Amino acid sequence: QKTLHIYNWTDYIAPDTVANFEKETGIKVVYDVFDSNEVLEGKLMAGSTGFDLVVPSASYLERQLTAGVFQPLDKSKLPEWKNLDPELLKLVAKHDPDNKFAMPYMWATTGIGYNVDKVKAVLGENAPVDSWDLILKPENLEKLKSCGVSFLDDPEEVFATVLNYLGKDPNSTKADDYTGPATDLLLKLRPNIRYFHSSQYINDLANGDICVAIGWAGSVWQASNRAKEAKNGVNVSFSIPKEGAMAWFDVFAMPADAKNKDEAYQFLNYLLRPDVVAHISDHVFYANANKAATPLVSAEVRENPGIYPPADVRAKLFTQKVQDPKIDRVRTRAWTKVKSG
Repeated sequence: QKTLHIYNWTDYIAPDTVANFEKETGIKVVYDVFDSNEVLEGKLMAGSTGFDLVVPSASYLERQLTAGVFQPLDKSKLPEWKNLDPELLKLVAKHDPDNKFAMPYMWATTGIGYNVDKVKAVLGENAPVDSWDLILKPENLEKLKSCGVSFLDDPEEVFATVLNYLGKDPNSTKADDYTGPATDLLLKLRPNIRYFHSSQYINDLANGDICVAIGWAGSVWQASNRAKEAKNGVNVSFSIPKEGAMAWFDVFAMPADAKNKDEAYQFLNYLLRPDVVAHISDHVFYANANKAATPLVSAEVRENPGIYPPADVRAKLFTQKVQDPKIDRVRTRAWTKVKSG
């Protein structure tokens, strides 16, 4: 008997991906889900997780690669590795030099999800839905306050987003940038933010309970699709703003103590087949990292510039740099101060 234990994000695979794989290979898949980088990272650090494959964000690889939790990927066992987009491989390679440990899986940005109808009512037909001004100017948040404003509970992405908006380095290594100008703007915005949460905005957007959110691209598009399936007339859309946004990448990695390496490699190469990962993108509304798969993705998804951004939008994206622990601790304390007062 052959078995394979996978640990992936919630809502990050198609409903029949595992079943198709099991039909094709005869391998028993045990599939478990998390919904936070810290829950996965806290299992990885305790060791002996029992997982053969896990899906961390690329920025979390650097911290974990120095701890020696993953083992290098045998490229010869992945003949379809050549299907991966080389540009995405280079961006992930900033956290994983020579792409030794991680296979790019899906990627997206952190932008603005919003209720199209609610925003136009409150802010007029010319609401700045293409700008962070929509959610980072107090004058606007005061108007959108009553219809619901939410921010991610993510100090790394929110501070980077605020810094970029103010004209600073999105990955500034200067402590005063976080406690000074970034905290000032966040404190001005705070009284108009209903909550800081990294998943409640999804269903809230879909149901009409909040009208604007800082959120992950594919999760906002899932909320938009949920409202469409529910036939509730709620029109959710998503915006990568003109000032740029953070792009991030989730990757498959193999723990060093994985018991089913052969089966793990079979599943990776399975994912590299163009139709397998195109099918996932169709259902989760995230762009996969496979360049051969792109034309196979449904037109509604691949021609959506908020999922597959064109070259001009990609040029405005920035990525997460791993900060020195000194700056991590400054970020956490300031975030706590922002969320309270």
